[PDB]
Amino acid sequence: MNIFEMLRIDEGLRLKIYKDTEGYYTIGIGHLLTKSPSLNAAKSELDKAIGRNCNGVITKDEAEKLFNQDVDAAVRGILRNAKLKPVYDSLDAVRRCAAINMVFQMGETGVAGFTNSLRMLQQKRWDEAAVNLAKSRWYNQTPNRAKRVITTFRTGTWDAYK
Ligand SMILES: Cc1ccc(I)cc1
Ligand SMILES: [Cl-]
Repeated sequence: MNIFEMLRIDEGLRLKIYKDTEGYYTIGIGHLLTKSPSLNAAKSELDKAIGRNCNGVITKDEAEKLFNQDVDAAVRGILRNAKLKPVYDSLDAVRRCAAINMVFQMGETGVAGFTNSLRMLQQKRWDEAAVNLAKSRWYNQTPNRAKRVITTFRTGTWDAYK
């Protein structure tokens, strides 16, 4: 298992524009296009991202390239953030994947509310961090996804994905 296989399981693959769990236009392996309600705005964002007139549909190769770009961007966001980088650097490789997963889903701003969880993770208080992470809108809105990610933080294993 690696970060790409983990996120592919959590996000799935769709080659036509779809709506995510919050109702936002998305394509590929969880690539957010826009938070605007306008399908035309989403199609414009798609064409700009891919570099051709897609009319709302992409190829599997295109989805996989967007996905590589999005994972790279999540990692770079962690490394440039003075609050996230020291926590990330303290984690083992499996728990680092759980961190990337959360940033991929919620972005740097979405993780800003997890300040107490970050401190517990840096101190390697895994059970306490797991409870704190579950006290969140994230866990209440996408509980199965959150349970897999939290279990990965708690155990440092891939058991929730196997
Ligand atoms: C919630 C969370 C976000 C970033 C890191 I690094 C660890 C935990
Ligand atoms: Cl879920």
